[PDB]
Amino acid sequence: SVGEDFPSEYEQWLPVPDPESRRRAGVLLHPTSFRGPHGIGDLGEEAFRFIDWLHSTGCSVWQVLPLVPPDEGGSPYAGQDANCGNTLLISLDELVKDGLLIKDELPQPIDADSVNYQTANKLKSPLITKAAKRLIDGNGELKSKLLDFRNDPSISCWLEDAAYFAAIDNTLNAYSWFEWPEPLKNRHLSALEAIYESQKEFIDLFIAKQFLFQRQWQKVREYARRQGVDIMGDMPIYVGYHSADVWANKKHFLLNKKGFPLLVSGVPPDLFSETGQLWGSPLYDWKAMESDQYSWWVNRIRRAQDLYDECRIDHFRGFAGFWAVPSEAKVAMVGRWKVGPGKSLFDAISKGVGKIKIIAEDLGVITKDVVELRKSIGAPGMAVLQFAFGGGADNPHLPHNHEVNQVVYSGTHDNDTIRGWWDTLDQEEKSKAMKYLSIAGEDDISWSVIQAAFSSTAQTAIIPMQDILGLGSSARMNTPATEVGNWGWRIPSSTSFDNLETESDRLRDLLSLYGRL
Amino acid sequence: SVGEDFPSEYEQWLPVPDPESRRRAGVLLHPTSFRGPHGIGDLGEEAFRFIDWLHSTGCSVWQVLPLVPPDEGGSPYAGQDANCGNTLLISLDELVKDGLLIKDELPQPIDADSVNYQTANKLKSPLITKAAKRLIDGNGELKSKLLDFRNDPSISCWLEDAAYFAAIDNTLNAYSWFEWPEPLKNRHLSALEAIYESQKEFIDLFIAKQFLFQRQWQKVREYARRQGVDIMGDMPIYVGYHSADVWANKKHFLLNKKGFPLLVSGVPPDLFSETGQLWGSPLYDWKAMESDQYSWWVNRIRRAQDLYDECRIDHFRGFAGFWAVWKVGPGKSLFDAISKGVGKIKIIAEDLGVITKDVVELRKSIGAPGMAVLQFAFGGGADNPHLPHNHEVNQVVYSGTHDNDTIRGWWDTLDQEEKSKAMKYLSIAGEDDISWSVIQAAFSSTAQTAIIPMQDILGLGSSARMNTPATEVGNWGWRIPSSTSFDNLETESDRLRDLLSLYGRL
Ligand SMILES: C[C@H]1O[C@H](O[C@H]2[C@H](O)[C@@H](O)[C@@H](O[C@H]3[C@H](O)[C@@H](O)[C@@H](O)O[C@@H]3CO)O[C@@H]2CO)[C@H](O)[C@@H](O)[C@@H]1N[C@H]1C=C(CO)[C@@H](O[C@H]2O[C@H](CO)[C@@H](O[C@H]3O[C@H](CO)[C@@H](O[C@H]4O[C@H](CO)[C@@H](O)[C@H](O)[C@H]4O)[C@H](O)[C@H]3O)[C@H](O)[C@H]2O)[C@H](O)[C@H]1O
Ligand SMILES: *[C@@H]1O[C@H](CO)[C@@H](O[C@H]2O[C@H](CO)[C@@H](O[C@H]3O[C@H](CO)[C@@H](O[C@H]4O[C@H](CO)[C@@H](O)[C@H](O)[C@H]4O)[C@H](O)[C@H]3O)[C@H](O)[C@H]2O)[C@H](O)[C@H]1O
Ligand SMILES: OC[C@H]1O[C@H](O[C@H]2[C@H](O)[C@@H](O)[C@@H](O[C@H]3[C@H](O)[C@@H](O)[C@H](O)O[C@@H]3CO)O[C@@H]2CO)[C@H](O)[C@@H](O)[C@@H]1O
Repeated sequence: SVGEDFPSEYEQWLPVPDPESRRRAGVLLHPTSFRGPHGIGDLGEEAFRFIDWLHSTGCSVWQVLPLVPPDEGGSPYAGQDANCGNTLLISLDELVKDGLLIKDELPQPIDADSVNYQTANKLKSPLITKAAKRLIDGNGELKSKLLDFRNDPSISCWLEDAAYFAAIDNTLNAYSWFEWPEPLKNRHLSALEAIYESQKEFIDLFIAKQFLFQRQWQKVREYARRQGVDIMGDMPIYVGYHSADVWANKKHFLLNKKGFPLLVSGVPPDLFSETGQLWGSPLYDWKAMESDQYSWWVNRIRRAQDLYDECRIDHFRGFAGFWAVPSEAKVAMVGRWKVGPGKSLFDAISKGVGKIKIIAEDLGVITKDVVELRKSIGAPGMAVLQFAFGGGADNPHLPHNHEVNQVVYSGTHDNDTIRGWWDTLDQEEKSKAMKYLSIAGEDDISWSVIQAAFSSTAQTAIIPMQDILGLGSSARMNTPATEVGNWGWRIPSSTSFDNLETESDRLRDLLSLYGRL
Repeated sequence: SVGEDFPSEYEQWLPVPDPESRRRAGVLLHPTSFRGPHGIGDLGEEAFRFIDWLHSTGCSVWQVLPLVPPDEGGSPYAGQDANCGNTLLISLDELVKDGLLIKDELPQPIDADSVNYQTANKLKSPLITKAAKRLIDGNGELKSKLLDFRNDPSISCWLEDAAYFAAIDNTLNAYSWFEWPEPLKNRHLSALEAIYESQKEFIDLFIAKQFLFQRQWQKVREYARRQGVDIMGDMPIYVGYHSADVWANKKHFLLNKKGFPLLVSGVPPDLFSETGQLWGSPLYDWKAMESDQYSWWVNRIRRAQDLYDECRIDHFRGFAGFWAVWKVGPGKSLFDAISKGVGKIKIIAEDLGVITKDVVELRKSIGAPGMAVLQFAFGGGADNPHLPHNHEVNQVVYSGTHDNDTIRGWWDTLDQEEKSKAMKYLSIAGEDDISWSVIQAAFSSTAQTAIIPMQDILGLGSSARMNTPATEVGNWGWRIPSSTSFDNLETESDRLRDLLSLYGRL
């Protein structure tokens, strides 16, 4: 105590940085974008080569979009199921390594500069099915793992429903489950038993395909972990109407007596559309969900825990307040803001799954409740440099207004590439940006913005692969409020991870400089 | 209620920035550096002109060094008293406004490119005395304010002791109070009464001089406030042995039975000296101070409150642990006592050097901001805390302090490894404007407050350096060149304002 002598080497009693505060960087790249011969990226060789490339840069995070079966436009954010994997990500070459295909069965390569889901489906699906058929017919080690997977209660609580939904959908010629006969529509037990008898093989194959996705995704994840790379997944806030999630959990969505949505999702007039984004997903009956401690949402997060080290929460503002549009409407601009579940949801998640690493996508209309909700759960938010040059110096996306507990992006999958953005940028905004940023040639504008993200105080900086490749507007992943021509971008067939040492070295130099290695 | 509609105005329910988080900037400039004819800067017209200039830039903070009577080398950090003002900062022209001098009594101007304290003393002190004499001899409104000042208990708790110490020091031919005869050394009551009778005039004049400093300083401070400018002072953690503070409060310092120290202050081998800085000040008996709720330190802060909006604490680490030529400091117990006695304070911790865990924890526990200095940022790796990407919000960023060379001076002698680093991190145009590159980097920081020495705004070299640590001669002398007026710095003002606008510090 006060006045007395210290021990010796008091001089070596120095502050030790907290390992959870470690500065880092990463790349945003959806696996559909990998090059290869089967019309779409997959969880095979290119994923592992990408991980190796990423590791060589010093980056320690890979962010993907939702891995759910996408809508027919390719959107991960209107998925056909909330928990299933997109089976067209399954690598045929990896099935050959597993003994479920032979090399001779692999199709002839097709050129596909961009992903066409219908072309990839026709090519891959017969061989995926044939591999699943060999799996369920076999009686050894892999079959034994299939059975563990399917009897595991944290799988079967969603996978059984998904497989029955898919089987009924295969049985019926109908637009959606709204049109289904009453016993199937409302999941009468003897109807489900009848479906099990008449569709037994389809059900066993669907389940086998989910196992194969799981298996291959987990190999990619462990390989990333072996190379010092965390994977950040993405949890879309809404699911599509035509899904097992809505059909099997009707009471938990805002549907009428006949199962039709009263209200659908979106946002009011914004940057991307002067009539708003009319997403058109069904909405959650949050009060009903509260009555069984949000178990559907809890199950979702438990699933995400199993796939990802960390998870982005899409449209995070929607848990404080959400935009609700009448279901008959043709534009989002007529609508009401409604009260979200708030912290009560995250308390339920904590109680059910324990410790989670979540990233709030807090972009959009950010009201006081949104900020307070984010702070109350300790989650980092986002900054996007492409938004930084409207308004004045109080713009939160400007570097000097960044926070430590935050993730900085050059842009997301919703934004144009940096070059594309620069190219159409308003002159007032462009002249601003020239003052803040360190710009050499306009060819390398993407690198100027990348450097600005890396120089930030934000703990994590994430760059889309398109910007590392210096690509233009044609490489944009998604344009919000458009219905066609999205989610198709692929790494050009000529660009290999072997041909990107210059880019790797340049990233590593910037990470070294800004203490992100 | 979950599920319900929100009210109509929901989209406009936007976060309002917290006013206590407001980003700002300022200038470090000691008043001795102002131009003028009397051999030293003062609290007259240049201080007001500087405030007006500073306001036009968008800056909202002015940082000074300690305003105490300095040592004979000019150092504010080995002051002759912890609470008195440096009377050579008194403006003679302001005394003429007050009726205490006439214009005809003012001395002929002397050219002094730098402050010489002996030259300034010989010039100014006789007239300051003559003014103080006219004050104490007068009746009327100014005399009435002198009496209020001296009877105010938050003045007299330090000023009485300071005036008696100075009177005895004037009476005696002695090295220090250690050599004083016992009754004066040890403040025997009948000795102090005797001194009051035999030095009454000196004592009244000393007090009058402190009133005139207070008066002029408070006008400067109220003018700054009217122009939106906060003043940040500074205090050394230690005071010199030969001071009223030690002599009148012996029990509170680490002295033997005869009043001699035993333990003195400093810190080990560092950047500025391979044998360390041996400051040699006496040290606090912290346990004894705890026994009267740290009243000496509390009085000190109360005085700093009176002079400054905010205050830097030099060698803040010394409150967690101090080197005695390592011992346990008083820690948070001291700041709790300050809070209880004075209420809310705005303190800035000088947390520079090799600092230990307890220092960081202490600083965080009282909510005080620490420092980043850009001149230190380019040694070691990317974990260097002075690099912008490692700055914190609750922090004060400097290009450099009064202890560092100017940016141009620093750039000029900089090690090549460090220089090549700095070129990668900073935005540099011409080397002539290296000071502006570093100023821009400070302004772009996430740190809430950025402070730039006036020398760097003027783009000056090593000859304008204020102080070289561990040197005994040639410090504290810099003055703004006689040709540079605040009227003639519009380009510099505009450039600062453009940067503050850009980085949200207006
Ligand atoms: C996209 C993001 O939008 C919101 O934030 C925006 C904000 O609105 C902007 O103003 C701006 O804000 C910034 C300011 O501009 C700036 O000044 C400063 O202040 O900073 C602000 C940032 O804070 O930028 C932000 C961010 O981009 C949201 O708040 C934000 O959460 C959101 N991003 C994520 C959320 C979703 C929603 O799940 C994702 O949406 C995407 O997926 C949708 C669903 O697929 C898609 O909808 C389109 O496509 C549908 C088909 O898939 C289509 O559906 C119809 O047609 C189908 C057949 O064709 C049929 O089956 C359906 O039944 C039909 O309804 C929809 O009509 C169509 O809209 C979205 O377009 C797509 O973006 C995001 O990807 C997430 O990242
Ligand atoms: C933060 O605080 C430090 C506190 O020292 C500031 O340091 C500056 O001011 C110091 C003086 O107050 C300088 O110390 C040097 O000069 C001292 C005397 O001025 C030296 O002390 C020795 O010499 C004096 C003669 O005046 C003797 O009377 C003393 O007994 C004897 O110890 C001292 O050794 C020497 O280091 C220092 O260089 C300055 O940097 C600092 O500026 C603040 O930021
Ligand atoms: O009077 C000057 C101050 O002296 C003490 O702090 C000094 C250090 O002694 C000195 O080593 C140097 O430290 C910096 C170091 O050079 C740099 O590599 C490192 O990254 O940062 C250090 C700063 O935190 O400079 C400081 C500050 O001038 C003393 O502690 C202080 O009270 C005095 O004001």
